[PDB]
Amino acid sequence: GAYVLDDSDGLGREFDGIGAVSGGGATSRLLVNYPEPYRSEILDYLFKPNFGASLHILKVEIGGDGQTTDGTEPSHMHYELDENYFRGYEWWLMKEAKKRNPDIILMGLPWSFPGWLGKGFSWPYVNLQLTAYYVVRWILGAKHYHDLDIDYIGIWNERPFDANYIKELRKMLDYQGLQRVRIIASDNLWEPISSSLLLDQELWKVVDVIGAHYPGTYTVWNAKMSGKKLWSSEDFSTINSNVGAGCWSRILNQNYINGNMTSTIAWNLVASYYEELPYGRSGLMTAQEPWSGHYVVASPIWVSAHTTQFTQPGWYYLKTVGHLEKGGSYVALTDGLGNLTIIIETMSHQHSMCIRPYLPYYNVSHQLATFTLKGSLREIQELQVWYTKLGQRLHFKQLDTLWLLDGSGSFTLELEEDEIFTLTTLTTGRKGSYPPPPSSKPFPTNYKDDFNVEYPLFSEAPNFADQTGVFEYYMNNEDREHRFTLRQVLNQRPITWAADASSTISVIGDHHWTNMTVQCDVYIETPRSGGVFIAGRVNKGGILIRSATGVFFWIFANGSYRVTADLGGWITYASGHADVTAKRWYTLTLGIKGYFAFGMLNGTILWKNVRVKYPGHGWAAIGTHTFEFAQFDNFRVEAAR
Ligand SMILES: *[C@@H]1O[C@H](CO)[C@@H](O[C@@H]2O[C@H](CO)[C@@H](O)[C@H](O)[C@H]2NC(C)=O)[C@H](O)[C@H]1NC(C)=O
Ligand SMILES: *[C@@H]1O[C@H](CO)[C@@H](O[C@@H]2O[C@H](CO)[C@@H](O)[C@H](O)[C@H]2NC(C)=O)[C@H](O)[C@H]1NC(C)=O
Ligand SMILES: *[C@@H]1O[C@H](CO)[C@@H](O[C@@H]2O[C@H](CO)[C@@H](O)[C@H](O)[C@H]2NC(C)=O)[C@H](O)[C@H]1NC(C)=O
Ligand SMILES: *[C@@H]1O[C@H](CO)[C@@H](O)[C@H](O)[C@H]1NC(C)=O
Ligand SMILES: OC[C@H]1CNC[C@@H](O)[C@H]1O
Ligand SMILES: [Ca+2]
Ligand code: NI
Ligand code: NI
Repeated sequence: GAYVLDDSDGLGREFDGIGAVSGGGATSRLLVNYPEPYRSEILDYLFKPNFGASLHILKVEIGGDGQTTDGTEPSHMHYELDENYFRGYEWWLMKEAKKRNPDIILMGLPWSFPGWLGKGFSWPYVNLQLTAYYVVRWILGAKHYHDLDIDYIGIWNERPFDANYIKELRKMLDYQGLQRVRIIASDNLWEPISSSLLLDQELWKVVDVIGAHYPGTYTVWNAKMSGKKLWSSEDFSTINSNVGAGCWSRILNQNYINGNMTSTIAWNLVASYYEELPYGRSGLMTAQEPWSGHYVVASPIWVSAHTTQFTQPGWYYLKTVGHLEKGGSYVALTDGLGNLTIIIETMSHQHSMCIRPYLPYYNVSHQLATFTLKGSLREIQELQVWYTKLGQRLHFKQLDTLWLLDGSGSFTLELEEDEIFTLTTLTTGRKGSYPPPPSSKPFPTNYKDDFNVEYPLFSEAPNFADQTGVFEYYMNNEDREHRFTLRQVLNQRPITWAADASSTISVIGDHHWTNMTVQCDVYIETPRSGGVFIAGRVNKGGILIRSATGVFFWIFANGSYRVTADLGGWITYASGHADVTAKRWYTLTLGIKGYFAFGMLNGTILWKNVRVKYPGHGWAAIGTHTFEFAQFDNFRVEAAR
C-alpha cells in the first residue's frame, strides 16, 4: 500500500515530548549510591541528548512521607513549620537531568501528603489553601535552592481531585509569581476531569493539560471536546524485557494516532529498587546494584531513542499518520524548518503486551510500505535510517542513508514484525556507549554501617529502603558514643496513598537471604509506650508492606519483648519480659537459621531455639512500633542465600 505524507492543508497537533517518572515510589532509591563513573553513565543513558534515551521530560513524585509503591519518599515538610529542601534524591536527579539537558521539561506530582495537612482527617482537601501552600512551597524551593524551574504541577496521583483546590492552586501559584507554571489534571482517568472542564468555565481556564493514566492508546470524546492538550501522563509499567520494549514502542506511536495524545510518560525512569519489590524491573533501564556497579541498558532505552533523538517539544505531527495495512503503525513529525522524522513500528501482539491494558489478539505479517512525500516535503533528497529488531536482537543500528534522487519523492520498505524504523533528515543520531559495567553480584553477605558521616550528601544512609515511615541521618552533638545515628522521624501517619503499615520499617539487603544474623543498636525516645524492632526474612515490601512476614524481634519501653511472624504482630513466635526502658541504648541481636531463631540483648541470650517457619527468605529490617521517634546505630548483618 501507498501512504501519503503531506503538510499541504495543515499540520497535526504540537508534539509535547516523551518522558519518564521517578517516584511512586522510591524507584530511584538505589541509584544514588552508585560509585563513579557508573552513576554518571546511567544518567547519560537517560538524559544526555543524542546519546541514549535522551528524554524530553522528567516527572518526579513530590514526597509526602507515605508508601507510594516501592517505598516511601521524604517530604519537604515532615511537620508544620518544618521546611527542608534537601531531603531525598529527586532534587539531585532533577539537577543531574538539567545539567545534561537544560531544555528538559520538569514535572512534579504528589502521591501522598504529611498527616498534619489533614488537620485530624486523612484528607488533603480539608484546608485547600494549606495543601496549596505546601505544594507551592515545593516549587519555590526547587527554584530558590536548586535553580530548578518546575514546568508542570499535578493534583493527587490516581486519587480524587477537588475542583476548588485546583482553582486555589492556580491562585496560589500566580500569587507567588509562578504564572509560568502549568497545571495538569487529574492524573487518573479521563473522567470526571474531562466532563468537569466542559461544565465549568473557570475550571477550564486553570487547567492546561489533561493527563490520563494507562489509557490503552485511546481517549474519550469529552477530552477531545475540551480542546486541551492530552497526555498519557503515566504509562508502560512493564518489565523491561523485549516484550516491555515492544509495548513501549507500540504505545509511543499509537497514543497519538488512536488517542490524540501528544506526550507519553513512562513509569518508571530506571529500576533502581529491589527487584522483589512490587513491579520489579519496570523501568526504562535497570540499576539495582549500587554495591556491584552492575546496570543493564535495557531495550526500552533504544526504543525511546527512535523518537526522542529525532523529535523535540515544539515539533508538530503531520495530519498524515496512521496504521499499516498488515499491522503496525507510522507517525511523522516536522519542525517547521524543513526537517522530517518518520517513526514506524510493527510490534506483534505476543511481543508487545503491556500489563495495563492487555490487548485482544491482533495480527501482523510481512508487508511493503510505500511512502510518498507531497507538499513542502517534496525537496527532501536524503533520509538517515535507524533500525531496531526486538526478539536474536539488535538495537538502534544506523543503516545506509536512503536516497530520493528521482523526483517522485517516494521510497519503499519491506517491514517484517517486531521492528522499528526511524527515517529522518537529522544527522545527530548516535547510539551512545560506555564500557560494560561490572558483572552482577548479590548483596554483600557481610554488611555494616555506623552512619558516621558528618556531612552526608543525601539525607539517608545507602541501601536502606523505607517501606513505611522515614529514616534519616541524625547528629546528636552532645552524645559522643552515638554522635551519628539513623533516626525515624515521622510522628504521625501520613495522608496515605497506599496501605502503609502501622509500624515503620526500612528493608535492606538480599531478598533471597535464608539464614542470617542481624545486629543493631536501638534507642527508644518515647517513654512507657515506645517500641522498636529488628528483623530478618522479611518477604514483602512496597504497597504490600502490611503483608510482610518474617521474624520480628520487638522490644518495648514498658519492659517487654515480642517475637512475631508478621509486621502486623498478629502471629507470635515468642514473648516475655525484658529489662528495657526508654531513652537508653540497647544492642539487639537476632539470629535465624533453619527452623529456629534466637534473640540477644546487650550480648545476652533473651530467647533461644525458638521455632520459626521454614523454608523462608527475605530482607533484613529495622523499625519502630508506631510513627514515633527512635534511633539506630552500628547496623550489622551476616547472611547466606
Ligand atoms: C484525533 O485523532 C483522530 C484519529 O485517531 C482524528 O479522527 C479522524 O481520524 C481519521 C482516521 O481514522 C482521519 O482520516 C481523520 O482525518 C480524522 N479526523 C479529522 C477531522 O481529521 C481526530 O480528528 C483527532 N481529533 C482531534 C485532533 O481533536
Ligand atoms: C533541521 O534542524 C537542524 C537542527 O535544529 C537545523 O539546523 C539549525 O539551524 C539553525 C537556524 O535555523 C541554526 O541556528 C542552528 O545552528 C542549526 N543547528 C544545527 C545542528 O545544524 C536545520 O536548519 C533544520 N533543517 C535542515 C534541512 O537541516
Ligand atoms: C540454612 O540453615 C539450614 C539449617 O541448618 C540449612 O539446612 C540444612 O543444610 C544442611 C547442609 O546442606 C543439611 O545437611 C541439613 O539437612 C539441612 N537441614 C534442613 C532442616 O534444611 C540450610 O541449608 C541453610 N541455608 C543456607 C543458604 O545456608
Ligand atoms: C495473519 O495474516 C496473514 C496474512 O494477512 C495470514 O496469512 C495469517 O494466517 C494470519 N494469521 C492469523 C493467526 O490470523
Ligand atoms: O503500575 C503501577 C504504577 C501505577 N500508578 C502509580 C505508580 O506508583 C505505580 O503504582
Ligand atoms: Ca554511629
Ligand atoms: Ni525561597
Ligand atoms: Ni520471595
